[PDB]
Order: sequence, then C-alpha cells, then structure tokens
Amino acid sequence: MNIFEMLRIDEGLRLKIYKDTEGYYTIGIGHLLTKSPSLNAAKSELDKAIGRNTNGVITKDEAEKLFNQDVDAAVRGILRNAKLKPVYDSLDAVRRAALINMVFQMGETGVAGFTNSLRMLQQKRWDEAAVNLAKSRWYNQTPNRAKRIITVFRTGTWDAYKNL
Ligand SMILES: [Cl-]
Ligand SMILES: [Cl-]
Ligand SMILES: [K+]
Repeated sequence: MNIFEMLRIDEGLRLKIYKDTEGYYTIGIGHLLTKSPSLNAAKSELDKAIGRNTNGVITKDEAEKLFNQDVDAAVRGILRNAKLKPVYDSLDAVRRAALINMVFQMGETGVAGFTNSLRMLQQKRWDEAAVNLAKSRWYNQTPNRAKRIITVFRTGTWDAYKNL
C-alpha cells in the first residue's frame, strides 16, 4: 500500500466528468475541476488541465497524469503550510500518507483548520486524536472514508485498506 494506491481506493477512477460527494464536477481519480455549477465551466477547466479540447472524457493515462500532479500538489501544499508542515514532519510515513489524503480531499486550508486534532497527532496521542478527528463535518459527510483515515492515524498501519 502507498499514498497513490490509497487514494486510488478512496477516490476511484472515472474517465468522464462526474460529480463528487459534494456535488462538484470532477474527473479521473478525484480531480476536482470546479465548484461552479456550470458543466461548461467544468469542461473548460478540463481542457486547460489536459491541454486539449476534450469531449468531457479523458484517457486513463491522462487521468493518472492529473492524479500524480494532484498528489504532488497536496504534499507541496502541506510543506508550504505553517500549521501542517510541523505535523507532517513529526509523523511516520504511513501516517503522513493519511494526512496527504485529507489534504487531497479537503485542501490545505481545510486541513489546517483541524487545529486540535493536529496538535494531538503531533503529540502522538493516537486514540485521542482519533476521537477528535471524528468530531467534524468531514467525518459526518464521508464516514466510511473518514473511518479508514482515522484508523491509519490511530494504528500507523494500512490494515483499513487491506482487502479493498
Ligand atoms: Cl491541473
Ligand atoms: Cl466515505
Ligand atoms: K471521487
């Protein structure tokens, strides 16, 4: 298991524009196109991202290309964030993947707002961090996924993704 395989499981792979769990146009492996309700606006974003005039459909290789970019961007964002960097640096590789997953799903900003949870993770207070993480709109809106992420921060293992 690794961050790519983990997010491939959480996000799935769809080659045609679809709406994410929040109702936003997206494509590939969780690549958010826009928050706009205009499908045309979404298609415009898709073409700019791929570099060609698409028919709202991309190839697997193109989906993977955007995914690679997206994962790198999430890591990059963590490293640039004063609230997230310290926590990330304090973690082991498995838990770091859990944090990257959260940032890919919610954005740097979103994650940096989990102040209390972040502090517990940095203190290595696993069970308490787990309980705190669950007290969120994130957990309530995407409970199955949140539960997997929380178990990885709790245990430092990939067991939650075993058999998916
Ligand atoms: Cl992009
Ligand atoms: Cl979920
Ligand atoms: K998705």
